[PDB]
Amino acid sequence: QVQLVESGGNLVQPGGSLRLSCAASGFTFGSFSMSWVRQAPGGGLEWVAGLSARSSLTHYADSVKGRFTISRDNAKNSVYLQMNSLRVEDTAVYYCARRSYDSSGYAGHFYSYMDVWGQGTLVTVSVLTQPSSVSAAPGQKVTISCSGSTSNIGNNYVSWYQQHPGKAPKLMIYDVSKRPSGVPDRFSGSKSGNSASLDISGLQSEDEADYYCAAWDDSLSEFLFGTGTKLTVLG
Ligand SMILES: O=C(O)c1ccc(-c2c3cc(F)c(=O)cc-3oc3cc(O)c(F)cc23)c(C(=O)O)c1
Repeated sequence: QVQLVESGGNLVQPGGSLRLSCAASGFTFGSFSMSWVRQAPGGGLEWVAGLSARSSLTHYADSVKGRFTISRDNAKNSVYLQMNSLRVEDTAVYYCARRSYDSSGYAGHFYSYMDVWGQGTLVTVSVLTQPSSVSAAPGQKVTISCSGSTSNIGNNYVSWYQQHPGKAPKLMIYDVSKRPSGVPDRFSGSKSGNSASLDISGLQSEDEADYYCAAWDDSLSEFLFGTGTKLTVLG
């Protein structure tokens, strides 16, 4: 199997620089797209920066634009994130993910979902709406609703992630309604206008987690995550 190993995380002063790293093993990183998503302590997911597969086109998030840089190193089978002029809000665990080539899908929409995440690395410095929380009992049925706008969800492929406290996020649904190998079919995704929906029939005790949705936003030119839903199963 494949994995991303991250290192570089450290306690630093404000204004300091710091270089994070996301190394690939089991596969060759140069032939693949990737992203950097961070998660402040007690916050939700937030896109930061990314790399296009066949070229080397970077895109950055408005917050960290001009401070952060993202190069690759085909020789060390990895990709670095150069963070400069750090600020206290940058405080968070930074994840890195590969976006595989989507067999389905189409021109300009071939790298939509993040299917292999890293384990994360802490950097300490001295939008789409979902409900805050839903609840149910085992055997029942929840529906997590993700609503946005034309710019993003109406036009673009949407994807859902799952996340137990402390662990890295996991890909549940991509391209609106598909699911990767080894995901129970009791997970179902759909879309209707400018809002998508995650569906869990036959709820179980392990399903208890945080659920995010995500989609590219054409007008902002960023990748967007939802605020997140805390699913609670009555246990
Ligand atoms: O301007 C471009 O060529 C471009 C623009 C945006 C993306 C991009 C997309 C595009 C989509 F259509 C999606 O459904 C999802 C995305 O997700 C992305 C995530 C990354 O952060 C990144 F740097 C770029 C993209 C992208 C890519 O590498 O796939 C390339």
